[PDB]
Amino acid sequence: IQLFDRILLFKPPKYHPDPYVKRVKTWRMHL
Repeated sequence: IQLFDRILLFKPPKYHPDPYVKRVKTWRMHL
C-alpha cells in the first residue's frame, strides 16, 4: 500500500489515510 509516488507502524482509527511522518522519509530514500 505505497502507490502514492507512482500514481497521484500502527493503524490510525481517527482517519483512513491511504503515513503521519514522511517529512524526512522520502528525502532519505534518495540517500
